[PDB]
This record gives sequence, structure tokens and C-alpha cells, in this order.
Amino acid sequence: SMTNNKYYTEENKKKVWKKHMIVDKFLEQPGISEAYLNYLQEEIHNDEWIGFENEFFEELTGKPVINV
Amino acid sequence: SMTNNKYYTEENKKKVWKKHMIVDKFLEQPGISEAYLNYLQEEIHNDEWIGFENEFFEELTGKPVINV
Ligand SMILES: [Ca+2]
Repeated sequence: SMTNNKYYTEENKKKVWKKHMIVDKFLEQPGISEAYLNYLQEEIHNDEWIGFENEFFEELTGKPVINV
Repeated sequence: SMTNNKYYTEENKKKVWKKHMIVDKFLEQPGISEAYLNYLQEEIHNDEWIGFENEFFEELTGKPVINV
């Protein structure tokens, strides 16, 4: 969670990996998953997300979070 | 699956990085942020989260997701 390639350190990569594992469980909780869907349905049209087309597509259509 | 270092590839690191930015804005929405901190309060005790205590602490006390 930062747009700076300078902060894109493998230590921060691991930090972010683990925090995403934590929040992923929260997103699957009933109610929350629907409000998250509503958020994405709104956010996918927000042109501030330059270059995130593919990640918005994967989250909205329920594609896996990572590539196995 | 995110626990297996076999998939800790660089493509997956970047994918997680960008998806975590998307999810971070949702967690700042009013209502959701409270529900998330409640979730964290409950879940910190579960043994699934052994060795995630630093991340739970950072998320619980409003630390930046990455160091910076
Ligand atoms: Ca809806």
C-alpha cells in the first residue's frame, strides 16, 4: 500500500503480504463481502486508479488473489 | 495458499501490493473501519495468526501499512 517504487522493499512486500492475509479473512465475512462488492462496483469507474484495471477486474469477478 | 513460499513470486508480490491498496481505501470507509478494528480485536487470539502479532498491532493502532 504505497505508490512509491522507492518504498517497494522486500521487507515491506512481506509486511503487505501478511496484512493482506489478515484482511482477506475479514472480507469473506457475511455482510462485509457485499459492502466490499458495492465499493468495487463504484471504485472500478474511478480514473485515479491508473494501471489497476486488471486488479479491479480480478477482485470484482472473484478471481484468486494470487496466481497458483 | 498465500502461506506457501512456493507462490511468493515477484508477480504475486506486486499483485498483492496493488490489491492491498484497493482494499485499504475500503477499510477507511466510515462503518467499515470500526468493523475491521472489531474483527482484529477478536482475531488476534486465533492460532491461525501465530507470528502475525506485529501486523495485528500495526493495523490495530493505526500504523502505516508499509514503513516509509
Ligand atoms: Ca449493490
